[PDB]
Amino acid sequence: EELKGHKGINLPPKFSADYDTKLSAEEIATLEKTALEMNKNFPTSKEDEKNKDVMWDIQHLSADQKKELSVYTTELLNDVRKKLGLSQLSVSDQSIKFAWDIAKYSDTGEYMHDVIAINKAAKENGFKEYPGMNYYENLGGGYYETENGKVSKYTLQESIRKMLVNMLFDDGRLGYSHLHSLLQDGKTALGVSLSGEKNSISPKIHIISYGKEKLEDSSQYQNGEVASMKSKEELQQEI
Ligand SMILES: [Mg+2]
Repeated sequence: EELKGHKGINLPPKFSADYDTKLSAEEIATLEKTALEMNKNFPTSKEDEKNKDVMWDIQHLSADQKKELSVYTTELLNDVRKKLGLSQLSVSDQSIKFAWDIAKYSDTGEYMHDVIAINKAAKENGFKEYPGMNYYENLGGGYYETENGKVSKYTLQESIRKMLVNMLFDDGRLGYSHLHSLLQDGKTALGVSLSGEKNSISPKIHIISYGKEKLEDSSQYQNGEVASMKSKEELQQEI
């Protein structure tokens, strides 16, 4: 059924884009423990069991598979952003191409942001550069493995949701940079890409997001489509 398989992130009480400064130490601990518990199980439908035998080549994805990956991720994040009254994100050919350029240029041997790769991709896609800095990428490393460069669609969707849960509710050892970035107001676009050597215990998920103020003045912006799934609360309130 639709509800048992619904992959929406369950928000804890007192959640906000800046809970790390709004809440006390004791309330932060309680929020994070609650939220990680309430999101530990990847919600699975019979469609998801079949996705376990859909194998994706992370360095060979089709245009449709790239768009699916970005839409899946943007739906989950937009569900949280809409609850917090933040701007909703689009997926476009522009956001996908930018993300996959970052992935292609990123050093597969490197665990941290590849700022040279991000700025090179930015310049070629008409975005502003920030030499030595990264204001485009949230990176998840070590959430999955590539066998001959391949990984199931199920595994990628499972890893992406776990990555978002960890960035929204367990980001304190990284100073909440990912919490703040994923929930930054005024963002309008997201793309998701993947990188890694064929046989890697360290392939990556690149979440690329921005607003139109990151484009150079002359650069063409693509509105694309706002990714929106029905919320669990909307679905429950229908019944
Ligand atoms: Mg990161």
